[PDB]
Amino acid sequence: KNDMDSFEFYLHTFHDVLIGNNLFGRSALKTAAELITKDEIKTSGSEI
Amino acid sequence: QDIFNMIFGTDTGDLTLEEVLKNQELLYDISGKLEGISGDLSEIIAQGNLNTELAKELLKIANEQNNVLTDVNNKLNAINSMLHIYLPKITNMLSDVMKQNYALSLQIEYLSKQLQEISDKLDVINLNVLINCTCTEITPAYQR
Amino acid sequence: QDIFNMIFGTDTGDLTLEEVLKNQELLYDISGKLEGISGDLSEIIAQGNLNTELAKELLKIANEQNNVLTDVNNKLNAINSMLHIYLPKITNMLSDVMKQNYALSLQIEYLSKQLQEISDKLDVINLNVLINCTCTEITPAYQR
Amino acid sequence: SFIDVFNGIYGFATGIQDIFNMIFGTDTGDLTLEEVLKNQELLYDISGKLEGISGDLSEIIAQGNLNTELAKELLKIANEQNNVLTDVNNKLNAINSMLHIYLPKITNMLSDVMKQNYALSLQIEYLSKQLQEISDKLDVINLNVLINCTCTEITPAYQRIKYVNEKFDELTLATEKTLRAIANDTLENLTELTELAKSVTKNDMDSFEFYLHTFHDVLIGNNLFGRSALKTAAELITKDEIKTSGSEIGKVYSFLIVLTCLQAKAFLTLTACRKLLGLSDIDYTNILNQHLNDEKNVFRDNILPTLSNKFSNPNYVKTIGSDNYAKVILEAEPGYALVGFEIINDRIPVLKAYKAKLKQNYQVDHQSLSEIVYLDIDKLFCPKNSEQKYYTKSLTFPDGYVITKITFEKKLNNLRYEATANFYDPSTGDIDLNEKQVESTFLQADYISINVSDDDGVYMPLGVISETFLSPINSFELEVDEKSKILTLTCKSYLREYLLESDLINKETSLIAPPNVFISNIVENWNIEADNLEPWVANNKNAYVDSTGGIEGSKALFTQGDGEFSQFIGDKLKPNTDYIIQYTVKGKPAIYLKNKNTGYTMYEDTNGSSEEFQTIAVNYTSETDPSQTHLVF
Amino acid sequence: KNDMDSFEFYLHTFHDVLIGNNLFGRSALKTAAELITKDEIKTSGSEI
Amino acid sequence: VMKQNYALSLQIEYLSKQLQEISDKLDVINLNVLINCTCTEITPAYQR
Repeated sequence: KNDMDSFEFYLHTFHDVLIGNNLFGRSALKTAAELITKDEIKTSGSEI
Repeated sequence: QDIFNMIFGTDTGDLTLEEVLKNQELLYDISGKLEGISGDLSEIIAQGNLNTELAKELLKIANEQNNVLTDVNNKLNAINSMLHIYLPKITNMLSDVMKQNYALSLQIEYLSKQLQEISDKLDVINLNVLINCTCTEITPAYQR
Repeated sequence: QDIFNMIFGTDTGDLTLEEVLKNQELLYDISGKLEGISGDLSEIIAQGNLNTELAKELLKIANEQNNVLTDVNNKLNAINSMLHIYLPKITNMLSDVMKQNYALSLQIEYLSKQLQEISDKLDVINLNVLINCTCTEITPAYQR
Repeated sequence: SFIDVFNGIYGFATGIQDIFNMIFGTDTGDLTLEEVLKNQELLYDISGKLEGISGDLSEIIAQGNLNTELAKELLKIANEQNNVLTDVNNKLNAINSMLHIYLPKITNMLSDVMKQNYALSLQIEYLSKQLQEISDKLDVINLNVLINCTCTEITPAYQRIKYVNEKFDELTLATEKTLRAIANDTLENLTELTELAKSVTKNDMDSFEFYLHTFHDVLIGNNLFGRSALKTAAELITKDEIKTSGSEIGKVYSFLIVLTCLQAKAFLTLTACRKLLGLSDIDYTNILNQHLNDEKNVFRDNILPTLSNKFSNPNYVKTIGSDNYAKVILEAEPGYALVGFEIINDRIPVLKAYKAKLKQNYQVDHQSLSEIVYLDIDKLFCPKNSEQKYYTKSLTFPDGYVITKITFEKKLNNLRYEATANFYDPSTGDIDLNEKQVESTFLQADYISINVSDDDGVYMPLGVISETFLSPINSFELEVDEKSKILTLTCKSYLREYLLESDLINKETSLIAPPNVFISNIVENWNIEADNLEPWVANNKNAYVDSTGGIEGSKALFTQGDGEFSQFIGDKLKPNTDYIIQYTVKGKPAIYLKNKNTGYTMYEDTNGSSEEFQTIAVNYTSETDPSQTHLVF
Repeated sequence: KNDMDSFEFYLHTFHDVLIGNNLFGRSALKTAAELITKDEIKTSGSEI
Repeated sequence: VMKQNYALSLQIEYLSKQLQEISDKLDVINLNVLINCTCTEITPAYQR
């Protein structure tokens, strides 16, 4: 269904928030990366 | 992309999914009986040797009965088209789509476990600082 | 409550608002011509003195033409019901509803001005303290 | 033209109104496209059924004997039925012709709308870049309280509007490409665009118009429960320190422009989608103007007077300067004023000072915009192996004075600077030359001493020391901390007055973004992006223009063998004048300055190897009045 | 239309937020009343 | 279903009263930072 709450709209919003196309560019990818890279997490694998 | 091409391979030529009324069992016998009665009435009218007004009113009631039979036959034909030439194709497409989707998701199974482990490590040892490293604008879209 | 009673006073007996196809002008003449042709064919069939197979095939084509005419007449009847016995009643109800709504809203006109003045006074002289005196949970519902 | 003049919110609204008038000029008829399609399908079904019946009647009337009277009656009935069928087919063909003439007009209107929307959106690219820089430099780790107060109510409407605008642009571009690369295929191409138009023009709850109205409501703060998004966003931007180009006024104005142009593009998309479906034409000019005027009034009356017109340098670079005499004079000609500065440190530090005439109410004239380039600016602000004493003072002038000349003098590591400001008389925009004031530090006794301490170089200011748009300055100063060895160029702009008199009262606006390109360079087509290059000429096909073998996507000149690129620049080469030759190269190039007759290499590289692109900047002098000298690469 | 975003749902949500049927009883009426009753507002009529 | 649901909900009346008392006694004037972190994602689902 095509409307202001369509599934494709949510896909595009998810992509925009991930890449940082917000009002103040708060990219979700960078925030999640800086959350993961905390030294308190002790799991296998590097930060990359 | 390959699954997209497979999906586009399904014909579905000029057909749109509809609601199966699940009334085929009664509609079939109703259509058969109405067809028999309409045929008998048509033969009676076509035999001739009838009064003009009587023949005209018989023709009118035959037309109305044919309207009823045509509506029943149209409903039955829609049901048959849904259940015979549309649903099997859609079910085969869904089977192939889910098989290929499962095959692709088998690749992302170790990484899902790694993300789950990272999440289990985060919530055990954290504080309000984690609040500064959280995004709320993406939660509705992600959940959806 | 009085406006609710007035709204409930409208009959709308077993009628649901539909889409006016705006095709009455062509459908009327199409229905008239098809009715004339169907009547002539019915008279020809009812006159008798015809071959049995010829009479039967004429009856079949007359039934199909009557199906077409019946579909056209049903569409025209739906259009006429919308434009003659449903739309005028709904428009009268809407006129009465908006008149009484305007009469009631005339009462809340000084208070709206007072609220507007309060809002104009708030935004001119305020600071981040106003942030502590704002509600966000109600904004979507209020705006809607 | 190297100048990105911004026409203001009023200019953007006027452009949107022009596009609205262009849209309303296309007459689609009196029937909605959906109604046309419904009529077409109804007539098609009726025509098919009648064709079947007529075929059956014809095949049963031409087979039997049918007697004489019966044959005549059947022939008459068939004639009547065929007349009805021909009437239905004529109506269907009329519908098809109407559709076949309606679709090309719609496609042309969509193409024109896309072209004009792109032309209008080209203006706000600089403002989007500025907002992105502000967001990147924003200290969000401790400002999450405010950033979750502004983008908590505007976020849904903003997301909906951005999604609708981007999808409309993408679909229009796709349709244009398909048309460049009949009615049924056009409908099959435009089905997605028509679905988008139905979604955005659906007069229902939580529609596109609903979010468009709630965007303005949240920006203004009509409801008593919520807070104005503009005011809290301005508080977020202005508080703390955001070390970016422009002052608080410029940053908040850029944010307001971004939001306003987003709203204008949303209204344009709504109007275009309404016209695409063939719906009734309702002019959104009044409501769009009301929203923009309300937002500008809120910014003008509740935000702008509390903002500061003070702008500093964007960032700093740790460099070791030099010693001995170093004098720079940012003098402007009579009738001119300084509007901004730029310090660039890529190969050799340079100082670009922009000077221009004024056109009433502190308006910078783009016609007379010029720049002065000073080389080796690092040797003026920093020492090499001694201690430098700075005699700093806030050279603030009374309101109504515009700074014309700024002079820096470093003598025996004593950096003393003075400024001169002439009277402006904003009512007429005439910089009076007789009435002037001088604020000087040449006679100061107190100073601030900084020791270089070899590797501990001083942080020279770097970036664009200018307002978000070029504007005259009435206060200029250099700030020295003496703790971290940081020098800051701090100025005060006149943007507030020009905004109050030009854009915030709905008048003509002409704002000039600080150029990122040297506007005084004499090399026509300095970066090869313009097609059909007249100055650049190739001696043969050996050397060509690579569309992707340059900086980012620049069409760099690629030379392979004996081929070379020549450009005659002897007309603009002044005799006995110093010049800076700068170029980004890759591989092993060679740059010469030939003199046509009696070919001699005034300047020559003849070496330099690099597998990647690097920037080379050198000094050059032309002495014996060349009047004929072409660059050869 | 009856769904999770129906108009009647928004009416009920508006009423609940007004009377304070939230997770932590943040009544919108009381918040708006304490916002209006600030002495900085100089308009005709009492706080009542 | 209504009878048994009422019987079950009779148990949580005391807990609802306790939560209401906590909300009333909550110092929300300076705790708006946290109260806008918990009831910002759970609010739509809770309302529905």
